[PDB]
Amino acid sequence: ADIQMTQSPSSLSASVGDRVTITCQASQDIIKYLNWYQQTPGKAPKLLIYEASNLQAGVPSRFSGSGSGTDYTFTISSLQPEDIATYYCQQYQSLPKTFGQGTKLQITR
Repeated sequence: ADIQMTQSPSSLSASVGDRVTITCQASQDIIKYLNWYQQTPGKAPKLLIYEASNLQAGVPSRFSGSGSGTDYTFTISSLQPEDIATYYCQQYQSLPKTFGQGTKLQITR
């Protein structure tokens, strides 16, 4: 009965400065209630985007988010060496809060 979040891609390899696009689709309409997290291994998850498209204090302006209803997109406009992590989307329209399989973001070669 839970909502399921299919996140794409699972892994990607890009170079510094590139555009990187991550999508999350919800199993049902979740309106605007989606969050985007990053996770450097060993540390705490940092919340970058709240309500699909709203940016948070302390995160670079190169992070952005868009989407509505059941399809949403996370975008890093110009990737930086510190952007290397794994990214998750979180639905919170209906409890329990469910999340996407995640995307492991990797440098080329």
